[PDB]
Amino acid sequence: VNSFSGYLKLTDNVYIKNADIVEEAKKVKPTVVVNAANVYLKHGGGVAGALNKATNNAMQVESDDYIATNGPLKVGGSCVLSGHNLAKHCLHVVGPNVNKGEDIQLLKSAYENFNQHEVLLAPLLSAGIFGADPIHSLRVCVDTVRTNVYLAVFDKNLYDKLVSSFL
Ligand SMILES: CC(C)n1nnnc1SCc1c(C(=O)O)sc2cccc(F)c12
Repeated sequence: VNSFSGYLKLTDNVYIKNADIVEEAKKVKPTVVVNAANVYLKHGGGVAGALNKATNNAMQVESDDYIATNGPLKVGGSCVLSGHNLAKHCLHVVGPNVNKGEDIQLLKSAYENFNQHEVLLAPLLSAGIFGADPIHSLRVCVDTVRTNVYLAVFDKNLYDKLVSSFL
């Protein structure tokens, strides 16, 4: 039993809710919140901008030190950093950005990072301003992630579309 409330069950291990991931994280304080990051950990917009704003820019400060030490992530890769006021940890995961011309085939590799954590609160990778087909991303999620994932979908019309089209 965990404290995630109001989620629709898609599969044995994947759940979904129309919710602001910042507000869900503040309420639940999950062990892991997933950020939809880029390789430079520049948290400008979308999920990343929203999470970073909620941390008062502390996520960005920490991220800049990470990059200065380690260099950029790979598309499809991840790193674990602090969750600040939102979660114990933030798993920064880089899905492909179609609006940068990046290979959507890397989406499965991106979701594989979730399997290193027993329970996660996450957005749909590569959706929104990353430009991928969200129905496809949800399919890749359910077919790749084996650990317990709680998906928070910000856009109400998107949530409705995803539920109504899910196989
Ligand atoms: C958190 C919330 C307040 N917020 N604010 N600004 N953007 C958002 S989330 C829009 C969105 C998704 C969704 O609608 O769930 S998944 C997804 C994946 C990558 C980038 C995204 F932008 C995005």
